[PDB]
Amino acid sequence: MTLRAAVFDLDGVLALPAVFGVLGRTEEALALPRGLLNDAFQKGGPEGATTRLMKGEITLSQWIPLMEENCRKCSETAKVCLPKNFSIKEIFDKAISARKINRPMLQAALMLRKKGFTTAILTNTWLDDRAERDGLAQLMCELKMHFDFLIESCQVGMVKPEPQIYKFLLDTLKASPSEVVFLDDIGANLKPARDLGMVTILVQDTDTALKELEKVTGIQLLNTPAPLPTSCNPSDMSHGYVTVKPRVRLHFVELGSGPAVCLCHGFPESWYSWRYQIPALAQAGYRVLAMDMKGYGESSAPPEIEEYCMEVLCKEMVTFLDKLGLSQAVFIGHDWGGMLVWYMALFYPERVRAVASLNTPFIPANPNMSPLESIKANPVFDYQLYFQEPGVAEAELEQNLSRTFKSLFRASDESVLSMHKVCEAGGLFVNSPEEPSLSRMVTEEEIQFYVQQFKKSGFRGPLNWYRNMERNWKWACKSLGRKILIPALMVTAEKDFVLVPQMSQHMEDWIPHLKRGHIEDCGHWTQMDKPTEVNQILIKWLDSDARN
Amino acid sequence: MTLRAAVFDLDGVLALPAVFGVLGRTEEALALPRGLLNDAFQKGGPEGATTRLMKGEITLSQWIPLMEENCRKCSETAKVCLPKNFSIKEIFDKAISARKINRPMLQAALMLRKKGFTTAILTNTWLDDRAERDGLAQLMCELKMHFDFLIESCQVGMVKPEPQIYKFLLDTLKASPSEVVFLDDIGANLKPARDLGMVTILVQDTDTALKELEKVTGIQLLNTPAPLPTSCNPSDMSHGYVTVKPRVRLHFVELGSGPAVCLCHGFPESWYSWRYQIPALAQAGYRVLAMDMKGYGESSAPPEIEEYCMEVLCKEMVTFLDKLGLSQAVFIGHDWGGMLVWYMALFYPERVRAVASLNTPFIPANPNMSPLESIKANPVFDYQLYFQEPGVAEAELEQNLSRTFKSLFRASDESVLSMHKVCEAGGLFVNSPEEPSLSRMVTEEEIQFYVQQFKKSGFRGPLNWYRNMERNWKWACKSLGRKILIPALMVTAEKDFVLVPQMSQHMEDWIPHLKRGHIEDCGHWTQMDKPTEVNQILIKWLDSDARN
Ligand SMILES: COc1cc(CC(=O)N2CCC(NC(=O)NCc3ccc(OC(F)(F)F)cc3)CC2)cc(OC)c1
Ligand SMILES: COc1cc(CC(=O)N2CCC(NC(=O)NCc3ccc(OC(F)(F)F)cc3)CC2)cc(OC)c1
Ligand SMILES: [Mg+2]
Ligand SMILES: [Mg+2]
Repeated sequence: MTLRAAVFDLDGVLALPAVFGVLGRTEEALALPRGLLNDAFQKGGPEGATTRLMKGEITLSQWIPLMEENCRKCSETAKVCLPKNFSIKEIFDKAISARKINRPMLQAALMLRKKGFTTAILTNTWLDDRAERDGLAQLMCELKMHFDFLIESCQVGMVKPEPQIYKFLLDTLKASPSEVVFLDDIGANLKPARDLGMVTILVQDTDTALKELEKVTGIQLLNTPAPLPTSCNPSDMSHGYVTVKPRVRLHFVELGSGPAVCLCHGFPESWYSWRYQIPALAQAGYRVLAMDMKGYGESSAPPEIEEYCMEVLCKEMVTFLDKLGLSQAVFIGHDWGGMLVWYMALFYPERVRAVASLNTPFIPANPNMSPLESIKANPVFDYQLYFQEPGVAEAELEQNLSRTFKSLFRASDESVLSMHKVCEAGGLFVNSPEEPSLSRMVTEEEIQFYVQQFKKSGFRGPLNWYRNMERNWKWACKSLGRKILIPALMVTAEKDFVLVPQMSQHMEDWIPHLKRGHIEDCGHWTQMDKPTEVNQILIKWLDSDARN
Repeated sequence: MTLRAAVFDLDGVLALPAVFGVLGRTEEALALPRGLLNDAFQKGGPEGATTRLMKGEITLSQWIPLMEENCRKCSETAKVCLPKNFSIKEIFDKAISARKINRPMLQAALMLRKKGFTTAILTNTWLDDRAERDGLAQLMCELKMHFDFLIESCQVGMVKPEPQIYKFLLDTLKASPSEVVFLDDIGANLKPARDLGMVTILVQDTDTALKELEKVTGIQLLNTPAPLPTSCNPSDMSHGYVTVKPRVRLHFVELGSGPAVCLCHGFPESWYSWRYQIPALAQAGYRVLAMDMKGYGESSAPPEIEEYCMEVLCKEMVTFLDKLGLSQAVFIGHDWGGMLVWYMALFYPERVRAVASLNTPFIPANPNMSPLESIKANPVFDYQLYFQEPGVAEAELEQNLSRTFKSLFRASDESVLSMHKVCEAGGLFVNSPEEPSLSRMVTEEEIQFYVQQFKKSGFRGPLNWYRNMERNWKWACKSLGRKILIPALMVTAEKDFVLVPQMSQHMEDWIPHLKRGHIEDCGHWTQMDKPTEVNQILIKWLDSDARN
């Protein structure tokens, strides 16, 4: 009785404008009799060319000549002449290409699945072997990924509105008719579903159909708050492993095609910290490589400290590119990752297409001051001195992993940590709760992912990033005569109280053509705090500075 | 005393023409005093702009203005006027871009390393932050991969001919001066090496220098037979894992950037069977995904037979693309892989940029004949009936893995197997040696790689590809009304006595625009038999039919 599944037509529902709507305009534009194109499209009914195409018996390219002959046949009976320019191939290329995802509809399908619905796309479609077929493929992938099932007439050999396909749908959904709502823009397609007893919504305009669907499901789908960007399910990702030297292999996650964009997380994070950027960046036309940095996750975590100086970390990233066969990548870092990407740009500009850092400014080494002196001359960096002694901070951070990340991963108005009193107090969590509340930015499940990751190797490796102050300083001094002249983006976050925006104020002295982004009401954990804003800044910058 | 290391200069030795040679012509072309450009380039000596650039103190972009001022200063002392068009940036862009690998030199370095030499590149070079820097990066990667060490003045802060860099070289090589031969096109660079006592060759013309190097090493480097293409070292590859459904994950190897090219091996092979194509295809501008097919290697090998029908195999390849975020890939198959790629093109043309098969023709299902009847009506396919009974062929093939692959992987003039008497004789190796000789196509090490791979899961999974004759037939019949109209390449091999070229003779009936390649004196194992010819055919076809 209570709905438990939602089925969406594609053309005219999830994807607008519908092909019929474009063809309708094509008829007018070309001064053809009203409906002639639709007549030709449907000639023969169940036994005609278009039903054979929709059942997969023939390909779209095979079907164009038949469509052409139907159009001639139709114009002849109508005592009209088709234009000299008449091309079914061009007409459908246009129509197919004009079709965009109906975002309010997709987001309602997503909301329904979030609340426990099985969702499916049921569409009459064709095997597309046009030279331009990649466009449609990209559209289906982007929709496909958000649904439990994609049922295509041409893969199952059945078409709407044949009753057999709705029985196939119901068996695929493992649900009974009255448990399913089906949305289609063609009433003929609803009749058989209605017969079986499933709820049907005839989609004329999206918002009316969404109101009907809100009513029958009891879920608010119209006027919902803005949803977060698509996240990553770890077990659905492609996982990559590259041995950069004996005993040291880098793990990374890969999604998308196009120019390589390597994401480098900070302390104490993971490739998963980019989970909101990976699908967006892949969707925007990039090949994203989200890495578990050295010391983290499934990446090797040797115990020696000097394995984590910036010079060794940067050479390994370079080896990573070599072994993957990438002459270049865009490097996008956050926190310690942002520091690493700056030095990638300073020491290996030929391998860096463009560099972006979130939060972490480029601070040139001061040759007249030991890095220890400078750290001591900033109370907010006091916690770093606490990280110096091997084993001390490891023991506090490894004691209760859930508490560690629940205490760390918090929005600016939820913090339970005072980074400036750490040494004095003898610890990072000294005056922090034993069972902190779950921040709004994270779910218990996301927390548990990080917990599982850091069970592999703990915090030794990740803390070792802090234990090469002098080594990094000596190496960084070698670059004091350089400038960064490749495309470069600095993104500041208003409420990062450690890496404050002001820290970046002098960066243009070393990066003259630096581009900037700013995110308001954003704490240190920028990617999960303001994912939608990050993705907009990053994607805009990529398209203007990293793509050709 | 006996040489054990070889050191190669880059500019003028491994890479031609040298930059000085282009600049020399630029001087003439622009009617400048002879040597003025070289004067400006060198002004200041150890303390001038170019030495700072070569030591990494500044970047190339920072160095252009200084070079410009040196050129003005030089033309002024020479009482000449630089042209109105004068641009150091353009002059060096041209020179850098004109530089190609000196293939006879690289191949001698490769031959030397094959015979046990430690090889290194020692070059004065710069940090390249030009907009065009990707060109140089690609050049270094392609050379880099063939050498034990790349020593760049700008990464080590030392330049030829300073004696310190040759002591750094010697320590990097772990060798003593008289054990090393050093080749450079600038005599000033040889003097310090000679001082230490290492053999030096002044490279004026490549062949003279190669004769000198043949003499001192005792190895023939000039007029050597054609070398095989670059192969793959498994532990140097990026390894990818994609879960396509519960219990089933696909393993693949990834190299290169550009359009995705998925390689699908046959029975009983491995991603490694493409080892000669992967680097070539990556080098040609493609992102290669060499897969361990379902049942093989590090890919899952469920025991049930129907997990290996073509329909399930093809859907999983599609899921593989979805989870990697590729709307399309080029599919290049061999043997059973070639059959799979044809059906990828028949059932998922929108996901297939282009399809190529080696050896395996597209044979449309005969709806009036059970596949068993047709197999029985060809003596050469008799071995397939032997593969039908679960466990029988597994036991013979798994008994001695070394013998299995030494018996299988053989050139046409080395065969020890009679595929037409298999059932009668009761086995594939019945009348074959217990310790077969090593074919010329493979090394003992390559054999052992396959041995290790098939220890993971044995032959059940791979043999199950043969055990869905009826299932595959019923599914293939659904496509009998289709044509393959995407870009398509059929490559035949003259001496494949199972998959004979004649088998493909009718393919144009179903693939009208089919392109063809033919390889003479080539047996069934086409990729390792004629790797150089495969790579030429494939790469030519890719550039004309899969790239935009
Ligand atoms: C290394 O020495 C320096 C570093 C800099 C700047 C710089 O590159 N950094 C990046 C790498 C480090 N980041 C880090 O420790 N982040 C971890 C973290 C942040 C906030 C947290 O708090 C909360 F959870 F969010 F609430 C909790 C944990 C230091 C900053 C400048 C300089 O001199 C001017 C010296
Ligand atoms: C499936 O039924 C069929 C298949 C076809 C053609 C086709 O697609 N094939 C590809 C898949 C199979 N390849 C295979 O078994 N290769 C293994 C192998 C080859 C040579 C060997 O010998 C030596 F080692 F090289 F010496 C040893 C092992 C059968 C051929 C046509 C058809 O009907 C017309 C029916
Ligand atoms: Mg529709
Ligand atoms: Mg030189």
